[PDB]
Amino acid sequence: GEIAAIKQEIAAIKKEIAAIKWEIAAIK
Amino acid sequence: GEIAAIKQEIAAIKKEIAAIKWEIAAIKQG
Amino acid sequence: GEIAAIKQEIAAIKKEIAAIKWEIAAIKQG
Amino acid sequence: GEIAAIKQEIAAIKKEIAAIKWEIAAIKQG
Ligand code: NA
Ligand code: NA
Ligand code: NA
Ligand code: NA
Ligand code: NA
Ligand code: NA
Ligand code: NA
Ligand code: NA
Ligand code: NA
Ligand code: NA
Ligand code: NA
Ligand code: NA
Repeated sequence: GEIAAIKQEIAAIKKEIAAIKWEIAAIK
Repeated sequence: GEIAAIKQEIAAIKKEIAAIKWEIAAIKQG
Repeated sequence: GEIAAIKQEIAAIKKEIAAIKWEIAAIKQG
Repeated sequence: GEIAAIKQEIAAIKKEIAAIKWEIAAIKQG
């Protein structure tokens, strides 16, 4: 359960990073 | 613990992401 | 100005959450 | 196994985050 939780939290971060890259593209 | 260490590393990363999103918001307002 | 404001509100909130997660992680090492 | 994989996934993320700060720096001078 502890590892499962961590892998889901890491997965979430990748989506936040992806979004930021698109938002920078918009604003460059 | 290896797990304790990891939770602190995740926390740190989220702080760095938060900071970037502030900088972007600021830039968009001009 | 509208989305600009709301994106700043969101950014501020994520900074607060990051800070809290760090303190929870640390509290566990205590 | 599990931990090795997580630590490498975390390391990778910090690399992507670092790269983004290089772009922000550029934009805040432009
Ligand atoms: Na966990
Ligand atoms: Na967890
Ligand atoms: Na994001
Ligand atoms: Na630019
Ligand atoms: Na986050
Ligand atoms: Na940062
Ligand atoms: Na933002
Ligand atoms: Na969010
Ligand atoms: Na806080
Ligand atoms: Na804190
Ligand atoms: Na990764
Ligand atoms: Na990147």
